[PDB]
Amino acid sequence: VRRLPFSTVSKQDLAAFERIVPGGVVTDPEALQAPNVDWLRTLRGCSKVLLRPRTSEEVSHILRHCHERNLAVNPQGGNTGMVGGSVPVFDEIILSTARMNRVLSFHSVSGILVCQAGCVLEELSRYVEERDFIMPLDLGAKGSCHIGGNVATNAGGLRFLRYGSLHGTVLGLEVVLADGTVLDCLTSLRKDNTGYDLKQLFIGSEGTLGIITTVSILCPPKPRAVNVAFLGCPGFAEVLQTFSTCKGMLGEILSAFEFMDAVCMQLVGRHLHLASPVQESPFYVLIETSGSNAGHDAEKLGHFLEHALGSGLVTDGTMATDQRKVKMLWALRERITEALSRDGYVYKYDLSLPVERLYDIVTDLRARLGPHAKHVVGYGHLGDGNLHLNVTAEAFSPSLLAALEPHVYEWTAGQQGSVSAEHGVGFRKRDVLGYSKPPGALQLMQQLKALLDPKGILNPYKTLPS
Amino acid sequence: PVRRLPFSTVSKQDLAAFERIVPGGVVTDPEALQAPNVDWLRTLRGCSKVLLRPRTSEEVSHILRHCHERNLAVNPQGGNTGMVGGSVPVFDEIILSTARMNRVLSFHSVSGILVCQAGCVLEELSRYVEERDFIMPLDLGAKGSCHIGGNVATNAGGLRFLRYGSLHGTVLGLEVVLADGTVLDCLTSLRKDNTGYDLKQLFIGSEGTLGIITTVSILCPPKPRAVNVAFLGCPGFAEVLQTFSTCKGMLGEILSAFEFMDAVCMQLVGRHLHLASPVQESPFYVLIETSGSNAGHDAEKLGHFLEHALGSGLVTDGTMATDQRKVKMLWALRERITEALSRDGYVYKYDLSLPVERLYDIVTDLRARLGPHAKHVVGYGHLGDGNLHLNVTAEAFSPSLLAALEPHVYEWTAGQQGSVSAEHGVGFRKRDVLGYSKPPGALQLMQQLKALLDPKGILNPYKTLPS
Ligand SMILES: Cc1cc2nc3c(=O)[nH]c(=O)nc-3n(C[C@H](O)[C@H](O)[C@H](O)COP(=O)(O)OP(=O)(O)OC[C@H]3O[C@@H](n4cnc5c(N)ncnc54)[C@H](O)[C@@H]3O)c2cc1C
Ligand SMILES: Cc1cc2nc3c(=O)[nH]c(=O)nc-3n(C[C@H](O)[C@H](O)[C@H](O)COP(=O)(O)OP(=O)(O)OC[C@H]3O[C@@H](n4cnc5c(N)ncnc54)[C@H](O)[C@@H]3O)c2cc1C
Ligand SMILES: [Zn+2]
Ligand SMILES: [Zn+2]
Repeated sequence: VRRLPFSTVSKQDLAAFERIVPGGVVTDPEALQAPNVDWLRTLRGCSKVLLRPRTSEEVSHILRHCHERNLAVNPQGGNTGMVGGSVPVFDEIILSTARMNRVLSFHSVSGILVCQAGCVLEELSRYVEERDFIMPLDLGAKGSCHIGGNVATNAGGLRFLRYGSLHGTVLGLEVVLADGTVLDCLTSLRKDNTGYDLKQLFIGSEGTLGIITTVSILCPPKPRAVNVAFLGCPGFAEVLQTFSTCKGMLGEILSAFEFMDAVCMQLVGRHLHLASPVQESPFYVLIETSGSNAGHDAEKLGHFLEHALGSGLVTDGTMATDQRKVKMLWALRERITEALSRDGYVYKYDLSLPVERLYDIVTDLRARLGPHAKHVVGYGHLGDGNLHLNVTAEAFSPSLLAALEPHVYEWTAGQQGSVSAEHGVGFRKRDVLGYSKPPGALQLMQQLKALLDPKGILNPYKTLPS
Repeated sequence: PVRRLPFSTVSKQDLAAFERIVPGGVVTDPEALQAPNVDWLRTLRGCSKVLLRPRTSEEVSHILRHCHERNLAVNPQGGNTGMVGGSVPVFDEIILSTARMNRVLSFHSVSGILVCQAGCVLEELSRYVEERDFIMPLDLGAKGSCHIGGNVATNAGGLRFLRYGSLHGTVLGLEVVLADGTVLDCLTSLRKDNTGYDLKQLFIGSEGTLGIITTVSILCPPKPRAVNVAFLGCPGFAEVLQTFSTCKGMLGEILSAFEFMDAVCMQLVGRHLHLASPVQESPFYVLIETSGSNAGHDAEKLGHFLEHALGSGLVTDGTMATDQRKVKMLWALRERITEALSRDGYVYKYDLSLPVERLYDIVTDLRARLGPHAKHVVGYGHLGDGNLHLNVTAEAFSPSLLAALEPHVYEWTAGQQGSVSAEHGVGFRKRDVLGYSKPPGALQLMQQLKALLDPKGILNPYKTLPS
């Protein structure tokens, strides 16, 4: 809210930065406009300097200068973050990883990838898929998000159900600390219990403890067969039983279980002009499988589908194994987030709740907000207990905000839930962590912040309470 | 040797304070304190004069508060199955045992989230969740004695790591009591939660130097409908590696374990524990487990895998079992190697991560470098994870053999950019060999964390960071 007492970038700093990163000092005001606006376009900084380093040493030397001079630094990846973490609040220097986009190694047997933090996820998937491997994560933002940003936010995504957390799949990190110190935790070993797992501190630290410059990550083998079932369910009770049966009948081949409601389908059709492949239903379920024997998987899917259609859990369904049609079906889920931001102003919540009542809050909000909201939708990673709750209006209303907050956060807390399951904290949620974290935890976080960045030059105004 | 730091000593008034804090949980008898003072390997012995056995988190909080005010050093202990001297005192540190913190708090029968006290015994937790058709995400030969809190503190790997991965992924939350007695509540029994720093991660693998784990929340995978085990003889290590490659290619996602052992391992388990080999004599053996939803499909995958393995000469003889009794018998041949080694003599133990292609090289080398001074040398362990268990046995400890083994084994590992402690951790034994696997700047940040969280250093002194 109020600017902390940081120094201001002088002409001497610009000349220093040009020496440190020649060719990588952008000061054109119109060029700085885009990197100052977050993905949602509701926060806008006034940074006048963007730095685009190529190597880790350049990053180390930049922070060295910023440390001695007490200049605030805003690390930025793909700028797809959802919580206002990726753009300055005032005039923080934007340090972009855009040019740190080289792959450093890939071991063709272990599947271990070492790459720079600014490699785009989409591009890394292509690289390892040419070598019969896949990334352990995927997101709708794959086209723009940087692997460094994924690690900094501890991104979940669409294959978390199968491959799990970056806390498990990240093997090593190189991090540049606030004072310029290069921390080498860039191991490429599957197992290494020689002291504290220091890298874990930086996974989910959202650039407040250091800038990730190099990532080592374990890539799963590429599946021989990927199948997608897109199913229509007549209610949420059946969605939950479809999930239960899916785990019983598909089991270890399951790689994704996503859901969306009717309004979500309508919004992707209206704003993005993507047609539904099944009959209209109140709820839709996208199931993905990944396995080593295509015939065994297809056999598992067949028996699962026949009984689920037979027991009335699903009303209408379409299956796909052709690469083109799988991506078609995935687009119906992946592009919901785009359709919402085209419907007007979006109030965005990312909650962890008990799966058995994951949708109850959507129905509650629909009764609580009547004609004062345009749409209320619920979708997301049901398999991981993670609901994406969004309310749209043609324009922002302080009334509607007062109706949504703190009510939504209080409901989640009554369920011992998380007020930010995946997207993190950043600027937007810094003052609502008390609904998921007790004061002693939040205090220790501040002590770690004070140890690693005593001057607070890395990402001020985030991601800890005011 | 190592010098005792200037901690206070336990007085009669401290003993009365502990009797107040945990009624009936103070053990002072020297004959009762012998056993908790000796490590599993029986090569380190402490001189602790008091064992505290709290039942509740509040009791642990109050104990540590007193020790912090009094400047009394504390040695946390679980099952005392640790392999690196971290589990017993060096001098007269108070032994704080989790033996009586053995309650399950809750288990959600759909999400599979378990919450239990740190001192619950792994095998007992497995029995509890398996009755409800879930399994623990980790298993190890120590299951009968090790505590879940110990496993988290050591970041235990084990026999199903290849399938379910690290505790850094499967632990959902922890309650931890800090050195000053502050109860840190990171007990987030949620699959996903990105509301600030993942504080629990600091305590996974910290071996009781940053706090005492009192409650664990852990994600339990579903119990597989079908479990198969194959036990195979290979004519050389190259065929072992090709058997692994082929195994991943043909079994894929149903693979739940891949373990190897050498001929000498098989001989010792047979010689000391009387377990007969079910396959023809071979220089290497491989145990494969599969876990899946469809018995028929898993059987077809396994049938074709063996067909191809026997066809191309990768495996010379093999047997398969699905009967629960027979499955356990095959698993016993691998699980009980560690017991058989310590009955054979004095054991020099090394736990190394290396490039899988050269995992066994060190065993051949050491067999040549040493001579009749080694009674036996073996190599076995978690090949799928790149993890070798190197052991050398002898009739008695000798300085000459230790000098031949060290630093040579640690230099070999650094030469391969490997880990000198893959899973067992650091503790007392390896505190001064971290330079082979971790750079100075990383080692410094760990010391700063220790100073922040335990500025008096009362929690597990003489471990697990460098001097
Ligand atoms: C269409 C869409 C779909 C999405 N789907 C998902 C999803 O399924 N799951 C999910 O979890 N999230 C999802 N997200 C949001 C997700 O958090 C981001 O897309 C991504 O994880 C962040 O990458 P980025 O390069 O955009 O990082 P940025 O937005 O540039 O940065 C995000 C934060 O991390 C910090 N940071 C970035 N890079 C670094 C670095 N190298 N070192 C240190 N700190 C750094 C920034 O300072 C900021 O605080 C989605 C976003 C969009 C737009
Ligand atoms: C037969 C056998 C097989 C084994 N197999 C494996 C294997 O497959 N994989 C593997 O990784 N290891 C294995 N181990 C060793 C492994 O380190 C231990 O078995 C186990 O992980 C430690 O559990 P514990 O409760 O016995 O811990 P302890 O031995 O009691 O303690 C170990 C360390 O953790 C600390 N500690 C213990 N409890 C707590 C607590 N509640 N809070 C904080 N710190 C605590 C202690 O202070 C000590 O430094 C094996 C050991 C044996 C004897
Ligand atoms: Zn998401
Ligand atoms: Zn082991």
